[PDB]
Amino acid sequence: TLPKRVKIVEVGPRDGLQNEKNIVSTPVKIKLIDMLSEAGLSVIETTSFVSPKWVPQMGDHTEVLKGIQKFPGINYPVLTPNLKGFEAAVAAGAKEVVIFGAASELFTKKNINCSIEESFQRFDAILKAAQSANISVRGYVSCALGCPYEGKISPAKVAEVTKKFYSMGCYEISLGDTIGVGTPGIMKDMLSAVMQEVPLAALAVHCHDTYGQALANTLMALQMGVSVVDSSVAGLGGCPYAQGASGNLATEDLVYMLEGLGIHTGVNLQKLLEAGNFICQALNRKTSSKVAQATC
Amino acid sequence: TLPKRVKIVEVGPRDGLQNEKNIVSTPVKIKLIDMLSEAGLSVIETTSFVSPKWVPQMGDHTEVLKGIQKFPGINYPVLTPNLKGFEAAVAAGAKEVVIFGAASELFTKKNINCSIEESFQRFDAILKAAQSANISVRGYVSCALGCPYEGKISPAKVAEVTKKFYSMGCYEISLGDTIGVGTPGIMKDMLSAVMQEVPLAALAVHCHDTYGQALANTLMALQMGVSVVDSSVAGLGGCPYAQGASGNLATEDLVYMLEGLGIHTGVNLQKLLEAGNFICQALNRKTSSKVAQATC
Ligand SMILES: CC(C)(COP(=O)(O)OP(=O)(O)OC[C@H]1O[C@@H](n2cnc3c(N)ncnc32)[C@H](O)[C@@H]1OP(=O)(O)O)[C@@H](O)C(=O)NCCC(=O)NCCSC(=O)C[C@@H](O)CC(=O)O
Ligand SMILES: O=C(O)CC(O)CC(=O)O
Ligand SMILES: [Mg+2]
Ligand SMILES: [Mg+2]
Repeated sequence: TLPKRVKIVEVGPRDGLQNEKNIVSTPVKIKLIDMLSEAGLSVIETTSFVSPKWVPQMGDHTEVLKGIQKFPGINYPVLTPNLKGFEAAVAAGAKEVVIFGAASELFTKKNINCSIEESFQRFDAILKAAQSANISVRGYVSCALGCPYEGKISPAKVAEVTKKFYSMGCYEISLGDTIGVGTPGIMKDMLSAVMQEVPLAALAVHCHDTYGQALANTLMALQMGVSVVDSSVAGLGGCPYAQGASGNLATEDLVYMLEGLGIHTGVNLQKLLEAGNFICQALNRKTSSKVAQATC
Repeated sequence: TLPKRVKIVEVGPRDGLQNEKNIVSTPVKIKLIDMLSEAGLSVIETTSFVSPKWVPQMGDHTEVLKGIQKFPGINYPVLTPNLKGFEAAVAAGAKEVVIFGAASELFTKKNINCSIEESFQRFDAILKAAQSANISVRGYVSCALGCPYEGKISPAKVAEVTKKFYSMGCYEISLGDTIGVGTPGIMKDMLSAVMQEVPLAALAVHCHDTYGQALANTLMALQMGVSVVDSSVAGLGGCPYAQGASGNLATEDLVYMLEGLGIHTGVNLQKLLEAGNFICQALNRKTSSKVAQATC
């Protein structure tokens, strides 16, 4: 049955902003993160130390990590694609880093020319450098509920790659529905396989609402026992491998369900909707949070 | 657990259209229903024989029911408040009628003008005449998961009114979250008290997505046993009592879940999307269906 409390992992400033059409100034990014920190979130994905040549929406990763207020207890994990970035994150003050993989071969090759195993070496380097450095590492396993190339993905595979992630060092893995094509049935089947090899407390869910399935899939996870789920503020985000629809689950909409369920989150909805409205104006877009819409 | 098959009640032409700003021509409605019929739905709430005063978007109710094609095996229920409306439906050919109440006292006042027991008089009349004629009768219990005027609504109070409707002659009753403020836990409590008084086959759910909870509340109903749910085409409709936000559960996003769940619905999603695109343009709006947005 449902957990007494859930740790929400806010990805609005990295997963969300990275996949947004308009860009925002550094001071806006910092303001947004500061609002999210004050909103109550205990973990906020701050940026990604990635080569500006590739993803330029994150080019201010250095100045954004040193400019935000480090609230007591809150975590500000950053993405580090490679040793070089992980090196930049460290020297910039990061105390937890995130790495991303996939339970799909075609997806990995079309995004890094390396088979699913070839990708572990690279991560291995970071996980070795992070341990001696005493820095935590979170993992991402996309295509958990399906792939835009291979299509259906065997639960078995998702589990294999997650186990490899957990045993390799990651204290937590985010099983993500990158293209948002999963339905409660798949979430269940996928999670069942994973729980056999990886201890529940280390599991997280990252569902995109590309087809209106994010919340329902998330609920199924909670029923399975997962206690941590990712979400973007105003539903910011989006997937490059999915048409014009939406991206990440709307945090304001998740905490709403969680509160009706009497599940502790420690988040202040009102202060959160405020952060959502803020970033949305600075981005000249309309929120994708239904809760936010029913309040305006 | 989940049912093998689910009867989707399409309320786009009625619930969805009645709660929309821009009104439509009689021939558009007729084409929307005809298109829905082709999409595969087995029941399409056609219209409402109600005063053109209270709701004029439903004024063309007689000619509408008369002009729509009557696809074989597909039901076309119509709303009937007083006996005046019902005795006007049988004339127009109606084979099934929909009486509509609410567990909320304060709400009943504003919708059908009278109180709860004063609505049991009116309905008893309708259910009497309909039985000795073979005219099925469905009922709506608004505020099933709360009221916009009374706030919290008791699960037993909703079990009371549902029992009554079922004890008079309603072959089926639709419990609705008129303002979409429900969360899985509340749906589960409500459905529970109700299943004590009324059998499961006569139960249905009508969730609004104002707060983005509709599909999740629905899934709780499915896990609870219910096998017939209400939804509206392009997510047509709205919360007239709440801010200008989402209305009904998008029929397309619902069949997307059910199909991924391997549940039989009998609907051809491609044609459903077409009907959705048709009325959305007639209404000049954008679809609220996430699946439609992801489809192109
Ligand atoms: C007549 C009532 C008793 C009111 O009483 P009142 O108006 O005070 O006087 P009356 O003597 O009863 O007569 C009323 C006036 O109406 C005329 N009249 C009576 N019956 C009819 C009829 N069938 N068709 C046309 N006119 C009629 C009559 O000739 C007279 O008119 P004139 O020719 O002007 O002299 C009432 O039935 C009504 O008008 N109701 C309006 C309907 C409404 O608001 N429906 C919403 C859909 S439900 C939802 O969205 C939730 C669902 O989705 C679930 C979920 O998700 O939550
Ligand atoms: O969408 C995600 O969650 C992962 C990102 O696209 C990975 C990246 O660009 O580094
Ligand atoms: Mg993502
Ligand atoms: Mg309704």
